[PDB]
Amino acid sequence: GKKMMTTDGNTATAHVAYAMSEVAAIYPITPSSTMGEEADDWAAQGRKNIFGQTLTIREMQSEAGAAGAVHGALAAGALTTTFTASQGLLLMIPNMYKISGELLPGVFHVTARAIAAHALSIFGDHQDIYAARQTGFAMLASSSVQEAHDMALVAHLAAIESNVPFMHFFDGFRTSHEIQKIEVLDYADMASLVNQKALAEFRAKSMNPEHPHVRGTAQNPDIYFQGREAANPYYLKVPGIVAEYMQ
Amino acid sequence: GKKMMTTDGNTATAHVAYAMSEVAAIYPITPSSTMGEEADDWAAQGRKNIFGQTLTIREMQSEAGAAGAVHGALAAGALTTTFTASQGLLLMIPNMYKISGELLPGVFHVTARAIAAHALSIFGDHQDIYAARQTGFAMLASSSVQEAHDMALVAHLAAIESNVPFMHFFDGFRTSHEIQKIEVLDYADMASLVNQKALAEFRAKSMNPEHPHVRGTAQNPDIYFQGREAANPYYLKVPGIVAEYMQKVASLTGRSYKLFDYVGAPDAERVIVSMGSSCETIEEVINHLAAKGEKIGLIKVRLYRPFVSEAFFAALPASAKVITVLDRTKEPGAPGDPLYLDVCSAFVERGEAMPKILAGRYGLGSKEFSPAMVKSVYDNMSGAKKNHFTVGIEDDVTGTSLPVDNAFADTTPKGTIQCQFWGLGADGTVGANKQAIKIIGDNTDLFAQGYFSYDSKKSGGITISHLRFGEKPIQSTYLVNRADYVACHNPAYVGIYDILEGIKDGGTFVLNSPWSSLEDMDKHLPSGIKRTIANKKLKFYNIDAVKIATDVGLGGRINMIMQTAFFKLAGVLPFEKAVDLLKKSIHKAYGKKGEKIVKMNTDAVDQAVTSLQEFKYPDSWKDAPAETKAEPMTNEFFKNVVKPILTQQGDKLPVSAFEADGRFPLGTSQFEKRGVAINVPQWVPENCIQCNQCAFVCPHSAILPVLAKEEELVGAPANFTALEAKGKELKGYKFRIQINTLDCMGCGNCADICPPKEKALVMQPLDTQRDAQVPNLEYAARIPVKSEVLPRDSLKGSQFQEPLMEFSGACSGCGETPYVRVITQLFGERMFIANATGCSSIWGASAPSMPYKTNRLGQGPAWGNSLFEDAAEYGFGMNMSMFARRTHLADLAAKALESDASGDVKEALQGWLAGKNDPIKSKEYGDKLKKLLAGQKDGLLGQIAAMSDLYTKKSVWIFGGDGWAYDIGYGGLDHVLASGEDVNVFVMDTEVYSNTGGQSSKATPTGAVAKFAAAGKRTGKKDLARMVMTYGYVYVATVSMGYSKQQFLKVLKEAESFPGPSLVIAYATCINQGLRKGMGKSQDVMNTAVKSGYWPLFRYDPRLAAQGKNPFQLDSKAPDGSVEEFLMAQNRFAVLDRSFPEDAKRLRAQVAHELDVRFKELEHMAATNIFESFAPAGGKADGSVDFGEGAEFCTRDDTPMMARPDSGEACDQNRAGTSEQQGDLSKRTKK
Amino acid sequence: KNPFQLDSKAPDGSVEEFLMAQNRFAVLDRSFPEDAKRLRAQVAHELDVRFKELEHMAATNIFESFAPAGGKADGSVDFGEGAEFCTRDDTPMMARPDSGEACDQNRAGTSEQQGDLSKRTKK
Amino acid sequence: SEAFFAALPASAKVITVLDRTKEPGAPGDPLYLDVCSAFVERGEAMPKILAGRYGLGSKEFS
Amino acid sequence: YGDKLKKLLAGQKDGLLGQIAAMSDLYTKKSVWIFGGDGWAYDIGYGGLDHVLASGEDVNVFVMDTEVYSNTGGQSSKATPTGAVAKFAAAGKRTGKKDLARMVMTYGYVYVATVSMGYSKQQ
Ligand SMILES: Cc1ncc(C[n+]2csc(CCOP(=O)(O)OP(=O)(O)O)c2C)c(N)n1
Ligand SMILES: Cc1ncc(C[n+]2csc(CCOP(=O)(O)OP(=O)(O)O)c2C)c(N)n1
Ligand code: SF4
Ligand code: SF4
Ligand code: SF4
Ligand SMILES: [Ca+2]
Ligand SMILES: [Cl-]
Ligand SMILES: [Cl-]
Ligand SMILES: [Mg+2]
Ligand SMILES: [Mg+2]
Repeated sequence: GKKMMTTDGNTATAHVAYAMSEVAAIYPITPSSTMGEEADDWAAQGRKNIFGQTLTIREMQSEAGAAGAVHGALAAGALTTTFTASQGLLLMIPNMYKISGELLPGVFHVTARAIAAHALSIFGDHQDIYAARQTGFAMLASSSVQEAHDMALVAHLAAIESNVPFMHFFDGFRTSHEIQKIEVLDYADMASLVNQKALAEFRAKSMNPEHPHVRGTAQNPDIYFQGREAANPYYLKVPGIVAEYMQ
Repeated sequence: GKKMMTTDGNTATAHVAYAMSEVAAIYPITPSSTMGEEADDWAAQGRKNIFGQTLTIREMQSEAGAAGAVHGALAAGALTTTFTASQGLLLMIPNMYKISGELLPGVFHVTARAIAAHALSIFGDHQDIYAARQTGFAMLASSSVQEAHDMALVAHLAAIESNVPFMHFFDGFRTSHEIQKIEVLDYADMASLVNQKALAEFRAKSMNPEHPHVRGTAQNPDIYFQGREAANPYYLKVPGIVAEYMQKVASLTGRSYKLFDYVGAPDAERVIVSMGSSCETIEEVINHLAAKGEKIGLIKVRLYRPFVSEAFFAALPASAKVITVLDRTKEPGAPGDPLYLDVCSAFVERGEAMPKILAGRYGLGSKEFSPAMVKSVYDNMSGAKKNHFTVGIEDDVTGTSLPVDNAFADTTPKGTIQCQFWGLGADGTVGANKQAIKIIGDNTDLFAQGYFSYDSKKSGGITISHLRFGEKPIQSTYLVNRADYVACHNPAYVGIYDILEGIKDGGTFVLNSPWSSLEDMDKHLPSGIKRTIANKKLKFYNIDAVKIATDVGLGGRINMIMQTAFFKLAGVLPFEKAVDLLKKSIHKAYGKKGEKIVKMNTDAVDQAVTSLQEFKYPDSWKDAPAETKAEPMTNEFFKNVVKPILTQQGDKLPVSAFEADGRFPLGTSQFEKRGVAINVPQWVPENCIQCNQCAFVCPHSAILPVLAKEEELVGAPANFTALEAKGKELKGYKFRIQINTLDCMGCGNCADICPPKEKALVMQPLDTQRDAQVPNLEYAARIPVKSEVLPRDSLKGSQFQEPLMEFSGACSGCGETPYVRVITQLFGERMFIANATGCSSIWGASAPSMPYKTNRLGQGPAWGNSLFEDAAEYGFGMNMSMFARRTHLADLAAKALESDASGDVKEALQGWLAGKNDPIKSKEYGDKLKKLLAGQKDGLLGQIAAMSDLYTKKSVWIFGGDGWAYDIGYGGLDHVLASGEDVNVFVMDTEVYSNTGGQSSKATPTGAVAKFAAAGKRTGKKDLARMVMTYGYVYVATVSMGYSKQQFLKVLKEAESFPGPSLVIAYATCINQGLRKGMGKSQDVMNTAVKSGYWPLFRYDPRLAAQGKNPFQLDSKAPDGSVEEFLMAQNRFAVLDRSFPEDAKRLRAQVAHELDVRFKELEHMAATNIFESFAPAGGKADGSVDFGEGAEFCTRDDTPMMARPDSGEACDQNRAGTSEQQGDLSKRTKK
Repeated sequence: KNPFQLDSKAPDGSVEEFLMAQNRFAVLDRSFPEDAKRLRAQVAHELDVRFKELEHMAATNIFESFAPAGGKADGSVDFGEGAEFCTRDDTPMMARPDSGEACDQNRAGTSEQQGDLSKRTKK
Repeated sequence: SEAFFAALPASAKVITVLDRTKEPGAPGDPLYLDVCSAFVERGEAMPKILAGRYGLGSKEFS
Repeated sequence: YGDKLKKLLAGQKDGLLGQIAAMSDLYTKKSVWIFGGDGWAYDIGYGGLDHVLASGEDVNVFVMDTEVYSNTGGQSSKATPTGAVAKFAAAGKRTGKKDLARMVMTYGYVYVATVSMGYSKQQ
């Protein structure tokens, strides 16, 4: 079903992120802090995600740490998400290359915020998200509180089916803190859109000593290039998948 | 003024960086490490910069720390520089925005290297520098060793005058490690080009309390945008500044450059736009093809940022009809790569002629970019005009690759001599080639080029040297493919590698082998080589280098002999002068000790010159009989992927041969069987006491204990000698220590510690053991491992378990691998491993060799390397997933208990729920559930059935070196241990950054010599163990296999079973430490490490505290006074004694003092009655509360940072005073 | 002399009031009294033990010396200089301008094992 | 690019690409560069393309 | 002496004395301070703080411990004590306060101290 509620971009997004994730490794940074805190509150109130479980949330020592933990959780077969922006997003860049390089369905929700240069600013612009455009993450933008809810859902669904990580972003403050009356979807409806076979395949290919594999090898000039191009088929399908889920 | 010099890109740019800098904040990372190390040597040697000062160099904990320090130094008015690459550069990005944002004249010298995505790569490409293109740094590229020097100078000069920081970059390895004879400027000349007025302004605007200012303010929407645009004028001027300095430097060097430079036909119709080393090869091809009438050209990009379209067009022929932009990177999903997008913008903004523009990708991770490939690119422009293509690979999955015709003719200038050398690691080939380059370059007018390809294998690895000499400049930035001279310094290569590939007709082929007679040669030399030598009329030379070396007294060392062969047969110099020059250098070099050493080498040359006679072969070789295929049985994957790669054919594997996510299967090292040991152990059953200590200690799992029953030895080979198994539980079994001679590395640790005075293990030549032991190992390998007879965690019993990490590429005698192998024998089947980058990730997972394997049930360590800095967090994430998913399983189990599931299922579910986090019980009941629910796909029972790989409690381990644990990953390690979660951290402390070249780490001890501690480290070893013990709830212990294997096993079980965080620090010997008597003494050194008191053993167990007992337990005894001999037995300490006896004495005494005080401290800890013994845990419940709920005063401020959905209620903001003060005021103003 | 000096005194027993006078502790007592009670008692235990440790540190006679700096000496030496066996591997990571010289790579056993084999073979 | 053009009116003669960022020294900001490449690859009509920067640090965009 | 040099070399613009004259803002020994909250010192900047202290150089670190990430909205840090309620510790933090002071004291060559204005301004 649908529900008419008045909230900001942060909460609209957290609403979806909570439902679609099993694990969340986080670190606070304005103006994305609200999402992680809302998530922690809901987990305490016993809110269940689409799997009927409360979200597993842990705070790290920094965003670099949060990104490493997100990478680990995904590698070990858990749907994972995080919330960040600006300086924090920059610290996640190294792991973003790894997350996309290993084709993991992670979803980063980012409140687009300025980068500290001649001065620091907690306000909105796309400096941070553009700084991560080469990481290999799909990037989906929402331009309103209502769109934040909708795109957040598309991002999770598309990440799961495509195996390509997604960065859903909306303007810091201008959208993250703007309050609007919008309609959200019940968690049951979100669950009905999940590609269950893709999800099961994600778990089957994950790290597990019962059926191990090696990831993160070191490669010489003889094969690195071919290995880097092997993921092309997946990126080629991303657009169609996003389009289909929007529908 | 100037001066010639043969060096590599790293050294060429460090030469400039040192002169132009006052401060350098650094961190090591391949392939830029050399720059920092050269700078440190020069500072110590007394080298001064342009200010007459020694460079102030400091090493940080990571590149993030280095960038921060660079920022601070610049802000404080000091000219600063740093050297980095790849992962390192990424960590500097945040500070780069600040450095450029504050208009500071910093200069970063970067060896462009690939970024770790599907896999890690230390090789060259532009993925890293493109990642920082939006930071605001000006970006200047050099395409050759000579250019690296010139551009480095321009960058420094331009940064100072423009106030915009620069990133000078050149290709990792392809330029950074390529050797060339070049010309460098004196420091005085560099100093004369500095803009003194700008420099003075830099000092005056810098941070200083006598004329302070505020920097790094926080700004609101009202002024931020304006502040960001205020630097526009500075960026508009940097291009002109760079152009002016290129001209000023040119007035001194004679080498001119422009922001964009064009080469080729002035009326070119097809043009390539490229950047970096590829430009040299492209220009070489253009000179060759243009001479044949082809209208082709190339635009070389020097200044990438800022990108000046005007300068780009100034270099573009108006006749160009097709242009292809080559990008050495890959940005998935982008409409095009960086350089291509910039060029496209130039044409759209110009709004005039619109040539056809194509985008091409090349050279990722140093992939070859040869003349043939360049030909493909030009041909594409006159043919199919494929866009967004790749070149250098066969993309049979998406078809984006251009076909490459390797029949393309050699394009090197006339007179160029090209040589290839196939050597075995440690045989001196590389060193000799480098000396040859120096000698020839210093005594002739010839340009010289050197490039070396190494092996991922650390010991007994193969090296291939590529050298070129010519009368014309050498622009061949690609491997030699058609050599005039080919030398094979290892006879073993003759049958496994295609050594004569591409050799020119009439070329010279020198071979090092004892096959002098024509019968022996025909016997060992393969038909393929015979035919090639015959058909190409090759001047074939064979020399028994080993025999000559031994005869002259050089103990069989062949380096001097093969050096003579090159100088006499290469054809680069007239024989007479060659031998003369060689001998002169033999006096230059060596000569150190008695004239004897000099004479031996002199005689070696003379004897060599005489023996170097053309081996005459029969014309019958024209068609020698091709042999068959004696290839043993192996995996489909090994024969189709790893073998081809191991035989240096990896480049021929198409994209379809790899997994999209980069994963590799476990156990591929099982079939390598390299056989590179010189000597291996021979078991002597008459003296064996069946203790299994030899198998326990092996760094490569080359010893297989065999416990078999009579019926199992029926078909056993005649020499499969077995003893009556000693022990009461082994009554009836036969025992045998089977040596795996082909996987053995010949270190000698096993034989060194074998208990009996009359050794049961004796080292013997590999050739005297292989014929008998190879079939024996195969037979033994088929005998079921008896893992149930003895306790899995007992010394002897652990070796009756399947080792799940074997035959890795670790050095012979490595001190890290024995520990890991044993850990897998205790928890292997259920462990996750988050491995930090370092030696353990290198011997652990260098493609295509995977040493980790599965047991007989297909279970094995799930291994992964994220980054160097995040190992703990990565592992913490794996633990989080398991917590979440197993909690989900438990939820379903509980639900199933309140359903109509059968009695048997409920019993098992109940049992599993009760033993959920118990390794034994979770498996016991999980296994019952796997049977009971087999085939179930419906409802609740179906979901539970699908989660079978979650039934048994898993063991999450985080493996890492001291560099990771004490330095770069310490912040994350600390947080993860502080979390209280169930993870196990195993630190292999080598007391230095081993894999990168032995740099000092905070784990390095006082007085130890290592890079950046070349006078002996002057700060003590960081006490990681004691710091972590301050938490009280983290299990902490130290181990040393050599001292006590029992204590080690005890620690492993205690640490792993602890229901919280565990940290185990192990003493790992390493070649960098320079063990005087050999790595085969590792166990003995580990033993002394503890006995001397240097490395005390102890355990800190929180569960003892929970039961009123002292958690700290000391496992070793007070120092026995042997520390002095312990230290002097290692070169890392001994070298200091030989070089600086005064300081060495004092430093070794300081060490003796440190361990004395530390042991006493540990003793007090073990006797204290002070420790926490409160509730283990419990609680949590359901619900939470906000910290501000019901507060009497405002709990949040009026800032946008604290604003939340529910904030905004009225509250007392503390502007009216205290509650009492307000009450009193109310009472006083009653009214 | 002992570097550690304690400037305050043993817990005076006012911690309970100290904690309850702050909402960050008091709010938990109102919402989860059971847990709050345990956690406040745990804090008191933690500080009791920590103060005792600090007292020990102040009474100890076990400690190292101290020297700000001094030495360095104009010069340096590579850790591999004069080593009996190779100190660097065959990897491109350890490759340096001056690397490449022959050395014993530990594939023939220890110094004594090698010397013994020579003796046992001679010929 | 195909989806971008599917949303572009054939009648468009002038196009302004607004980027909410600043990459010092770049020939243009990210979105502008992507759009330029789209037109270059199409090889057809080339309307005038303009680049504009706005909204840094929540600057009003009214 | 720096102040004497400022007077004696006033106007000096040429040669060696001119160079020394232009460096007067370097005459007096400066005091380098690093200011940060507990989140910085105990969490995100800890690895850096640890390394800088281990260096043995003359720097001064002053940590204002509010036992929470204050500016961002009161999130828990490793400096947050047992039982304190903060964001991500909404049921009372269940791990004790990290002992940064004792960890740094293990080096032996770093000066470490704790202060509390309300207890003693003199200390
Ligand atoms: C961010 C980053 N900086 C630097 C490096 C280079 N690097 C990789 S491993 C390593 C040293 C590892 O030392 P250690 O942790 O002691 O392990 P060892 O090789 O001694 O076993 C260095 C400097 C990197 N990969 N990533
Ligand atoms: C890389 C990065 N991550 C997160 C932030 C957001 N942030 C800025 S300050 C801060 C907390 C400050 O806490 P503390 O150090 O205790 O100081 P206090 O405000 O309490 O005095 C956080 C989470 C940031 N600016 N940069
Ligand atoms: S010599 Fe070394 S590698 Fe060989 S079996 Fe013995 S311990 Fe293992
Ligand atoms: S170490 Fe020696 S005595 Fe012990 S099992 Fe091995 S060969 Fe036998
Ligand atoms: S730790 Fe040392 S001995 Fe082991 S592989 Fe690394 S460099 Fe070699
Ligand atoms: Ca544990
Ligand atoms: Cl913030
Ligand atoms: Cl490296
Ligand atoms: Mg190490
Ligand atoms: Mg604080």
